Amino acid sequence: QSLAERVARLVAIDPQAAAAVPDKAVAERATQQGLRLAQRIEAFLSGYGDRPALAQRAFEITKDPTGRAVATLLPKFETVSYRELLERSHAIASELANHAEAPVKAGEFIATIGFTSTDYTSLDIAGVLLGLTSVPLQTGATTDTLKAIAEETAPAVFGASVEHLDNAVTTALATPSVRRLLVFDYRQGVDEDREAVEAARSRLAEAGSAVLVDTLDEVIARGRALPRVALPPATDAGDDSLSLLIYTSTPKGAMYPERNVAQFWGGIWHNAFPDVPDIMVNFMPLSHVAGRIGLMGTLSSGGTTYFIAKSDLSTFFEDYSLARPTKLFFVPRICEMIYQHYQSELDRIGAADGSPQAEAIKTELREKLLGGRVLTAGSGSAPMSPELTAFIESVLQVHLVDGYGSTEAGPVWRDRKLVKPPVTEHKLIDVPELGYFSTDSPYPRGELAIKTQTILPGYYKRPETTAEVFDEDGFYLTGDVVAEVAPEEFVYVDRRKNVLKLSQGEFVALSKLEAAYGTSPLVRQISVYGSSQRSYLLAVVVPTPEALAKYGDGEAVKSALGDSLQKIAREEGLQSYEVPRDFIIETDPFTIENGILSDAGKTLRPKVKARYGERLEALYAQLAETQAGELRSIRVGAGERPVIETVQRAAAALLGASAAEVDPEAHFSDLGGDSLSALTYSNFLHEIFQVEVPVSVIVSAANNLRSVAAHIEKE
Ligand SMILES: Nc1ncnc2c1ncn2[C@@H]1O[C@H](COP(=O)(O)O)[C@@H](O)[C@H]1O
Repeated sequence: QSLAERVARLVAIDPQAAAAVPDKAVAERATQQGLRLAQRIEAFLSGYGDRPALAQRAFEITKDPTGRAVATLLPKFETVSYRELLERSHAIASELANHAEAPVKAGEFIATIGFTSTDYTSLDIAGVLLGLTSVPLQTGATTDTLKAIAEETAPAVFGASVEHLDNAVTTALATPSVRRLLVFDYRQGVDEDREAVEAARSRLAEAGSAVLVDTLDEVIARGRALPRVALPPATDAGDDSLSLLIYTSTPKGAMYPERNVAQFWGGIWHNAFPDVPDIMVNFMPLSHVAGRIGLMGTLSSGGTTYFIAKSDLSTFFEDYSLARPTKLFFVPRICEMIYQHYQSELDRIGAADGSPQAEAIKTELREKLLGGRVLTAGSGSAPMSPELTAFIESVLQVHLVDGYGSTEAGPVWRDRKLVKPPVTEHKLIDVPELGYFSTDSPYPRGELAIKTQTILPGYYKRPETTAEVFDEDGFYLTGDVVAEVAPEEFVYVDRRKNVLKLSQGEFVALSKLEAAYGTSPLVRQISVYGSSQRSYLLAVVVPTPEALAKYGDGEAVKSALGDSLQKIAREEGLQSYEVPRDFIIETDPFTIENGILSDAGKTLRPKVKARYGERLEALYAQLAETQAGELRSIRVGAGERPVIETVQRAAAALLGASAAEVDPEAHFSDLGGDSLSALTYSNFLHEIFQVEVPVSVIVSAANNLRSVAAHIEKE
């Protein structure tokens, strides 16, 4: 049933939903021609002033009976109003501009490590009100890459949530431009939080740093009693002032000028995925554009965002079931987690996939776990297997809009269809080297190139890298191979990076195989791997906890996995060479913490390579190396052993048989051996015994391994 209808029905029943319906008078004021970014924000936030804007889990400070005070979360959320959000943002800008010994002025850089929360959001806004350039850093970046980014940007202020404070300190000690360290998501009364700050200031004192440390609490309490800074900020370049850098990947900073940041705030990104009330959960760091799109789309539509309680997603279902969102934004790995929930719940009940009992599990997901108020849903940032899409769609009972886009280009398509605006022109470029051409069947393929109104001005302090991503006609080269399936309708194949050429000249799209194989019930996470010297694929598989218990982590989980991936291969119409033949089994999941997952939740190929690459190569190497060691052992001992043993071992080794299935009565034909492999075998035998053995003596169904051993001995 239609969206207008489902909304109308919700807003009759649900006063919370009714109060969150967008107000057009506010949107017209905030979006009018000429208004600078900071003024656009001020208009949304004052215009919706009384409404609930943001929500965090309520808590109480408990004592252990250790004695220590700690924050104990409650099954309840608490809201900060749009007006309260605006005040505290202004209190931050005011205190930062007016500081007595280390003030900050428009144009200066601020860097931040944090998750996503009320404080982080209010610091983002403070930055725009001050005209700062903000550089939000990846929560799982190593300290080395944090220092490298702090080097390029030279920030004057460094902000960090309590839990990243230690890595912030390390980075600030290596970064002479940093004058202040601000500490946020800080809770007065919590002993962990107080001792983190005291450790930060001892560490800085001990190294003799003059870097000042303050919590955001205190910054705001000071700012509150100060006059507001004047809008818009006195930057150098109006709408082209550099407002944000988003780091992408080696890390490059994509420049977001004020006019492109403004698109998050009620501009072109609301097309990315009637007057719908926006109530959303946010699980995505502000380090990544997906965090922003939800967060600012909802701020700018007068809705409410509910922040997930813990960085590590361990409170996911509880928060969704309390917050009961109207809009869902997913990424594949989140849909996979949902699918993994359904599937382990399916084992535990002992029900099959098509059944009423399984449909109740879905119903539970839809009504309880996800809150039962879902009106729309979208996904993006990585490719979704069609099976998973249909699963999510059946659970939610809405269409899952697919949005393709990038940090660089902004939103590019929505359910295959170019989003115009901002896209003005496009084309496909052939990629001969990866075997992709506009003449291909059944569809034209190649690299998508675009001209778009939201294209980045460039990468920060990287003019050469900036020139690499445009072709001679000024089209942006997405790096992404696509398939045109109808006029101006595209489907994603893969990044150019992710396409591998196997040694027999077949081309694989690696990220597409991971999406496909991620709906194996045995698979928790998968990374597929290739080498151009090899004719088959490997994979790094984290099996599910259930698979581990049932099969272990040795040959039996590999063999089970194999069957499972074969079955997807056949069902999806993939080739035999697209199925991995062996595995590295990992019992410890890829995480953001580990460096294997990005802040968006994507599996990072080069981080898999750096960790597992050696073990994977050694696994490619060992197959032929064992066989070669055996052939050499047999060559070396043959002038002193029963000719029949030689014949058997040679046959076993060459074809891939266990000694068990090599009987002296077996036919070379039985053990997998065509007449091409019989010539290799004849040559081997000729080399060690000095006697001629025709390929007739091996392939003839008259003969068997005694027959062969017989022939040789008669000479
Ligand atoms: N909806 C989507 N489907 C498939 N791949 C996607 C989608 N959105 C983004 N991507 C991939 O993610 C990249 C964006 O990377 P980033 O710059 O980190 O956001 C794109 O260039 C694609 O390779």
